[PDB]
Amino acid sequence: NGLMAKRLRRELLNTYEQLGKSGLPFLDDIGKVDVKFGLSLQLLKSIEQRGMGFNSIGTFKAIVKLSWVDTILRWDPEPPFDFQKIEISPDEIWTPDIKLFNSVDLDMTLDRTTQAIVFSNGTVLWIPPAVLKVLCVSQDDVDSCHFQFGSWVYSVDEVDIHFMDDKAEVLLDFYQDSLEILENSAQRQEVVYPCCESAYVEMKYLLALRSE
Amino acid sequence: NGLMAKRLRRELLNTYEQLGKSGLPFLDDIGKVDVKFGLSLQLLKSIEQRGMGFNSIGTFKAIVKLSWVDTILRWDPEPPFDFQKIEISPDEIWTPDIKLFNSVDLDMTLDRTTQAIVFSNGTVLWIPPAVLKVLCVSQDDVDSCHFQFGSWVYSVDEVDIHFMDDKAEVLLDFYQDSLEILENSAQRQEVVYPCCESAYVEMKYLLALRSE
Amino acid sequence: NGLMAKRLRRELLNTYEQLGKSGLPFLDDIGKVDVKFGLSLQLLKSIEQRGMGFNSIGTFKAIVKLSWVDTILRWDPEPPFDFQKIEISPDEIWTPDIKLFNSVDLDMTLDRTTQAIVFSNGTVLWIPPAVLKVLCVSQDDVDSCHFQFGSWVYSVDEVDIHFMDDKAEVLLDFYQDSLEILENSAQRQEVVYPCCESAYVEMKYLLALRSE
Amino acid sequence: NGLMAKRLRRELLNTYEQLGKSGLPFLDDIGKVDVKFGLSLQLLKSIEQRGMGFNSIGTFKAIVKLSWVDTILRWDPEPPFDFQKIEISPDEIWTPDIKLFNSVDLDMTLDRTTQAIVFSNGTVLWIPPAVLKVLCVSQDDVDSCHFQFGSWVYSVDEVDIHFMDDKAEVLLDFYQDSLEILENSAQRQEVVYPCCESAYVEMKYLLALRSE
Amino acid sequence: NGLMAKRLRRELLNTYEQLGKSGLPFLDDIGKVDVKFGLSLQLLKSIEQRGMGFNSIGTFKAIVKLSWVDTILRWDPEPPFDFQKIEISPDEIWTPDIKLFNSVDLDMTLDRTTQAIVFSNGTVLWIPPAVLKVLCVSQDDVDSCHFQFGSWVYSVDEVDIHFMDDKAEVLLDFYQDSLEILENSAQRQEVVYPCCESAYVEMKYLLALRSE
Ligand SMILES: *[C@@H]1O[C@H](CO)[C@@H](O[C@@H]2O[C@H](CO)[C@@H](O[C@@H]3O[C@H](CO)[C@@H](O)[C@H](O[C@@H]4O[C@H](CO)[C@@H](O)[C@H](O)[C@@H]4O)[C@@H]3O)[C@H](O)[C@H]2NC(C)=O)[C@H](O)[C@H]1NC(C)=O
Ligand SMILES: *[C@@H]1O[C@H](CO)[C@@H](O[C@@H]2O[C@H](CO)[C@@H](O[C@@H]3O[C@H](CO)[C@@H](O)[C@H](O[C@H]4O[C@H](CO)[C@@H](O)[C@H](O)[C@@H]4O)[C@@H]3O)[C@H](O)[C@H]2NC(C)=O)[C@H](O)[C@H]1NC(C)=O
Ligand SMILES: *[C@@H]1O[C@H](CO)[C@@H](O[C@@H]2O[C@H](CO)[C@@H](O[C@@H]3O[C@H](CO)[C@@H](O)[C@H](O)[C@@H]3O)[C@H](O)[C@H]2NC(C)=O)[C@H](O)[C@H]1NC(C)=O
Ligand SMILES: *[C@@H]1O[C@H](CO)[C@@H](O[C@@H]2O[C@H](CO)[C@@H](O)[C@H](O)[C@H]2NC(C)=O)[C@H](O)[C@H]1NC(C)=O
Ligand SMILES: *[C@@H]1O[C@H](CO)[C@@H](O[C@@H]2O[C@H](CO)[C@@H](O)[C@H](O)[C@H]2NC(C)=O)[C@H](O)[C@H]1NC(C)=O
Ligand SMILES: c1cnc2cc3c(cc2n1)[C@@H]1CNC[C@H]3C1
Ligand SMILES: c1cnc2cc3c(cc2n1)[C@@H]1CNC[C@H]3C1
Ligand SMILES: c1cnc2cc3c(cc2n1)[C@@H]1CNC[C@H]3C1
Ligand SMILES: c1cnc2cc3c(cc2n1)[C@@H]1CNC[C@H]3C1
Ligand SMILES: c1cnc2cc3c(cc2n1)[C@@H]1CNC[C@H]3C1
Repeated sequence: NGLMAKRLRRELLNTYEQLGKSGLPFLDDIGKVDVKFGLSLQLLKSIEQRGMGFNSIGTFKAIVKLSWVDTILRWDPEPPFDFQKIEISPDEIWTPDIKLFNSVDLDMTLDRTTQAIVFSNGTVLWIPPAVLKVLCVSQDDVDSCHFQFGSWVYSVDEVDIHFMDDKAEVLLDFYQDSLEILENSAQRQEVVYPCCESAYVEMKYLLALRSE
Repeated sequence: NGLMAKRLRRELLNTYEQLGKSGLPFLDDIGKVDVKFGLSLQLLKSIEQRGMGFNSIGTFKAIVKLSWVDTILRWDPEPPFDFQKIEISPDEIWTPDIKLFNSVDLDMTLDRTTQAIVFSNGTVLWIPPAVLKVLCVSQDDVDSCHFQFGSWVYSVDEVDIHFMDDKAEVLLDFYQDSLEILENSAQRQEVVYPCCESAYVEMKYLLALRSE
Repeated sequence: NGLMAKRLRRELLNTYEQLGKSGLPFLDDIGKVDVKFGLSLQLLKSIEQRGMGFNSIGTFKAIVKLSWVDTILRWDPEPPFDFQKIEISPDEIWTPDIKLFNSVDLDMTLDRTTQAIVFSNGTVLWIPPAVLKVLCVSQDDVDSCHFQFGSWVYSVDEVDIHFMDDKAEVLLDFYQDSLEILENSAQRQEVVYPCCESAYVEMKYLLALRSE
Repeated sequence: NGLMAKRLRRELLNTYEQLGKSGLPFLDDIGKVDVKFGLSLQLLKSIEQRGMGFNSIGTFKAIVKLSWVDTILRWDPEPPFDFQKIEISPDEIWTPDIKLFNSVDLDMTLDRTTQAIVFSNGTVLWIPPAVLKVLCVSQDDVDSCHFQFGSWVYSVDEVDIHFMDDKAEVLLDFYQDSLEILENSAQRQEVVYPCCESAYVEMKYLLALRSE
Repeated sequence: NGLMAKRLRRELLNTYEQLGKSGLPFLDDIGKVDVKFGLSLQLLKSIEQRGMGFNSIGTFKAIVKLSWVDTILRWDPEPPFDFQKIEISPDEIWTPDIKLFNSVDLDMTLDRTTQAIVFSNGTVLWIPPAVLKVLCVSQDDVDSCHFQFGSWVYSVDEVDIHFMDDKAEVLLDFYQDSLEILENSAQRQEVVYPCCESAYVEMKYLLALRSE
């Protein structure tokens, strides 16, 4: 019943509406959110030499894949709320503050008009298109670019991150370019920053392309 | 009477106001939406070569034609509501989340200030201008460009798509350019993705133009 | 001027706030809006050749003049609302959905922060600055550009358009450029489009400039 | 007391919240606003030749100085409200609709995130950074540009403007560039436009720079 | 406990929601805010010569670190509110109107989606990514750029600024680029402007880079 599904969504989001979306998605003991992160390269928009040196600005189109558990968004799918999943705007719920740390701009842009899917067990799946702009090195007809992703404010004890499906690499399931990929690797690291005390998960990707 | 036309719109949109626009547009049994989709090319803004290779970024101006049934928006056209249709803003109702998947930008942009028309039987007709930016291949004086569209989060059992008027081609009813069309074809496919275990409808268009 | 003027505004706008701005501006019998439309070229921002062919993107700065009657916004200029006119934001009242049909972008842009003036008899006068981008033919030291304007969703029976001051031409009352105008004419037509059965008013301007 | 300072703001703004920001800021009826206006050039962003002719688009960074009396925002500085002034967002009160009439874009841009200061007698001082884009003439190593400002919809009987501190020139109090200023004058005129009945104040500035 | 954390935030923010975020952050006697300010250069996006002279527009990516005390945001860290800190959105609280005075655009941009952290004694720590665009001098293979930061409307008796950790230099703790830094110094100045009577704190940074 369509009415019941919309009523369900309203009941679930009432918490976020009343208490706000800030803060880890827990009402009981504060736990650790483990985010599964995937980066799916679609295409290269441009690689533009910076001045006359060996560096360049690389602009990429990708699909970013995020999954995590939100215990506030759980329900028991017994009638009249027998729904396995519901679609939800990501601006109406908590979302991980994972940012492209080494963005040449403020951050990558994610398409936050795309909906997330939340399952009855509170697992959220959000797969936003993204534009990423980073500083690359262009030498010997190769463009080497790095991407570092991490939660802005939450340490490893608050927000953890692991490769979605344990695939430590740029994903090619949405790939739609003709570029020759010469390197494609990634690593998860727990990084201490000079400004701050505790450690933060960093997902670091290295992508090397043949120059056109 | 004008006031009655406005009260009708208010009465119809009350559901969306109280409950939000997320979720398939059904109040009773949740069915399948079937979107008729038409892509009407108007002009080419630019085709710009990427680096010194064979690919280029093609920027197009089009009109995207969408029609679907919203059962929430139905009325008996008996007086004093004897209106055949009413105009409504697309941001006050559910609209399909159809994205240009292979956009070089986050997505194509639709002019969401343009009104939709809704008829008394719940059929919605929305015809927004659109800007689309895709990767083309520019070889031997021919620019070949693909456009891939589909619902982001709804599978074929939830939101289906068919070509408007069953015309599987870029439509030329708004075409105002001087470019020579060398190929113009399109296919509807039900596609299974690695990430996800259901099939999604995709409309894939191929357009080839004589290069200027 | 004054709190009573503001109280007058609140009363006039209560209908639009309660009922919404969508729908023809008619209190009682729904009639036809007659829009008076004026296009006043101010200057050329740029004319940029498209690739290596004879077409170009011409970007213009203009002032667009619009007037129409809104019978909802009428009042008797008697104590204590003895005002001949008041200023109102265009986004608080119905406005004609008149679009630049052949825009290379989604539409021309109008400055919707500029206020409209409403007179006690319901006559609205709104004169927003505008930026217009269209495809021109640049041949033989002449740039020839067209502009096609019309209501997006309203047919001739619903919204009509006529040239302001009866001048079927681009108006030069705000012209501050040095370009030589070589051709300047316009036509009002009632047009049937392949998608739809009703006739829509189209205003088509032809402008031709000596090239720099 | 800091919370009393906030209570004062809330009480002052109550009127604007209840009645709206539109309309001249007299509490109430009869009155002419007199705006003091200053244009302080900070630097040249760029001058770009238009095509191959003698015209250019000049983009400038400036600080615009505005002051006027809002009689709605007056208070007696007696305890607990013994404040000589308070800060207020310009989007919470009426501001003059003073636009760059000859803008190549819709209008100059003002940083409306910057606060205004209001004194107890109702004097408002607002000093936003601004970006101004105009069409210049570039001949004989001189770039000559003009800037025209006026209220969009208010005539001289409604909104008047005078040069701040009676300085009829581009102010250099914030000048940080290296460009040689060759001419720098301004004139206040009362202008009748063909389109419209009344006279409107126009501050017309002339600035000539030695070309780099 | 998660609910308590959220209830605490809502309680702290209740003042800002009822009275507004404008005005200095003092529950009682209005005092002087002391802002600690750090600028961490991350990378150079571009240095673009302006015209054909010796000036250039430098666009930088940085991380701005800001800290001050907000007495409104204090709480006793006693059960059930035994939390050492909570994260809060900078758009729900007062933040210093610290602007890049010599910005070539309206201002530098800060990523205001990033969360601030507030400690129980009212100390707020906010570390937004930033894009800074300024005018530089490019002579003898050196690009010299200045950056001037200050509160826009608050004088020294209202908002003070001091260098974070008393390091009067551009900080290199997030520096990810290959450019050689030739000069790096900064000074805190109290400045009186011609336009206005009080003294304002200005943090002036000098950065010189080896040209590529
Ligand atoms: C609703 O209210 C509208 C606003 O008042 C009104 O619109 C205007 O109509 C007035 C009066 O007709 C117009 O003012 C005149 O414009 C014409 C042409 O520019 C002039 O010829 C005229 O001069 C008059 O000329 C006479 C001698 O030739 C002289 O004796 C008269 O004193 C007078 O000087 C006026 O200047 C004005 O342009 C209109 N304004 C706008 C914004 O449209 C509508 O007519 C009214 N609607 C209805 C249906 O009543
Ligand atoms: C309110 O709570 C906040 C958070 O707990 C608290 O701020 C913390 O204060 C400590 C101590 O001042 C700060 O620690 C400093 O960090 C910097 C660099 O990391 C050091 O330079 C400081 O050095 C100290 O030692 C110096 C010589 O070695 C001395 O010159 C100096 O005076 C210090 O003694 C010091 O280690 C810490 O940065 C903050 N924490 C955060 C995250 O803000 C604050 O003290 C409390 N405020 C009040 C008014 O009680
Ligand atoms: C309303 O209150 C405002 C704010 O106090 C008054 O404006 C201010 O007026 C004072 C007194 O004239 C000005 O001070 C003067 O400036 C000149 C020039 O530097 C100086 O030579 C004088 O000795 C004097 O100090 C001040 O500049 C001005 N401030 C601002 C920002 O406007 C205003 O006069 C009051 N209006 C009325 C009608 O009382
Ligand atoms: C929460 O429920 C969801 C949906 O049923 C579970 O997700 C699917 O799990 C199966 C089995 O591992 C996978 O094959 C699918 O890929 C998952 N679907 C999607 C779209 O994510 C999920 O595993 C459950 N979470 C927990 C904690 O068990
Ligand atoms: C709902 O009503 C609309 C409007 O009457 C129908 O659209 C008409 O459909 C017929 C048959 O397809 C077309 O020939 C006409 O062009 C349409 N009329 C207009 C004014 O557009 C629509 O078919 C109806 N939908 C259903 C499912 O019955
Ligand atoms: C509180 C607020 N902002 C932070 C920003 C950053 C960090 C910690 C923060 N803690 C380090 C880790 N994430 C990005 C930067 C550096
Ligand atoms: C839930 C949320 N987002 C999704 C995005 C996509 C898909 C499924 C999703 N499911 C696949 C189908 N549509 C676009 C991508 C790939
Ligand atoms: C309903 C919704 N959108 C429409 C768009 C157009 C038209 C009719 C529409 N009817 C024709 C007339 N105006 C522009 C295009 C074509
Ligand atoms: C009402 C609404 N808009 C107007 C725009 C202008 C004018 C009067 C208006 N009156 C003249 C003065 N200001 C700019 C243009 C021309
Ligand atoms: C009130 C409103 N705006 C101001 C802008 C500035 C100043 C004072 C202001 N006072 C001086 C200090 N801050 C920037 C400029 C110059």
